[PDB]
Amino acid sequence: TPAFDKPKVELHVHLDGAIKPETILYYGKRRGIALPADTPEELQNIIGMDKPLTLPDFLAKFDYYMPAIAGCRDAIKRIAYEFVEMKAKDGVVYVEVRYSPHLLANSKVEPIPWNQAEGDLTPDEVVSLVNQGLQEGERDFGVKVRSILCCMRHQPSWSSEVVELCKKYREQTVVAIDLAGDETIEGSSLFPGHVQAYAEAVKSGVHRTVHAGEVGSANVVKEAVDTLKTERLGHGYHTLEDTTLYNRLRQENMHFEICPWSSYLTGAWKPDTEHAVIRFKNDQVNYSLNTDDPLIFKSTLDTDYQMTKKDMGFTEEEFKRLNINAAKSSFLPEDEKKELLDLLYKAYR
Ligand SMILES: C[C@H](O)[C@@H](CCc1cccc(Cl)c1Cl)n1cnc(C(N)=O)c1
Ligand SMILES: [Zn+2]
Repeated sequence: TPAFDKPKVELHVHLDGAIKPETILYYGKRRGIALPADTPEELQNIIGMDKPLTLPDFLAKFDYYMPAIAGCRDAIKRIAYEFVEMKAKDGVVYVEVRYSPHLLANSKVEPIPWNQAEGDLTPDEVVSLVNQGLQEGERDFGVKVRSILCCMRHQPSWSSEVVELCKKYREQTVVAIDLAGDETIEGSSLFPGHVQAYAEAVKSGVHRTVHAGEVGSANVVKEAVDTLKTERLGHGYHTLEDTTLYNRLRQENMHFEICPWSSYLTGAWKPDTEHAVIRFKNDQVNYSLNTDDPLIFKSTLDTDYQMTKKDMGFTEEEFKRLNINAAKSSFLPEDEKKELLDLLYKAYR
């Protein structure tokens, strides 16, 4: 089957949408919460998607399965570990894994995510546990792993704990801040909780990505560049609808975090249209191919490669380019990014 069985890099993927059904059923039963089914399989199909789906019909998914894990130290670390193992199985050599620490917390967070009753697991201890699991992960399956903490659109009261958390735990394993959630909250990029968070990220060399352009307009991408100052964008499709902004980001060699399967699934991309990635490819963009959420999208990395191979003419050589780029566009430190590149230059020949 495999579409490029060469090593890859991956920059854009959510931990909380990368759990095994059966680890969820496990803490489900283990921790008396009821999941809406009782085989890992009924579950998949259920948190699984095979059509677009409304912002809420899509967020409710986080309630089928997140109260199994959040709260639970052992669970959190377990998911971090088995994410890594998951990525070894796709043939990846470097992954940047992203999440919100508040969304696995049950203490020292307002408001309490997912109906949790208040407990003791805080947003700081989530980071440690995620680290513990990601590092031990790395050691066992030999994948390189960094993490990325997400800010939430709708909750810029979190944002500075986020940067702070990012600086606290830097390369041990965190590399950057993100912006995620409902990109269609109006004004949201400029919410001063977020601006100051990114600004602070700039004060103290923390790398930046932001979700934009997947659903919200080209305006949201340019607030991402100009005001939050990102180095990378997650998605950035709608970038096309402003020629000058596309132009200048092509010229700046901005990184595009592309999630092709994800976008058909979500609705973001519709199929009587030109898929945005093909454009990128035609235009020699800096972009990577990424999976977003293996859980929700019923996917693996090779899913993504299949569609562009099989649907969009992607040749192996683009594959190569795109991985080289993503490596190039890692939030790794300089010295260790060169070493990623040596690894891929050699594997690609
Ligand atoms: C970013 C974090 O790493 C979680 C957050 C999921 C979530 C939960 C509550 C409220 C909102 Cl709006 C969202 Cl998107 N995450 C997981 N998958 C996505 C996605 N594709 O948007 C976001
Ligand atoms: Zn994402």
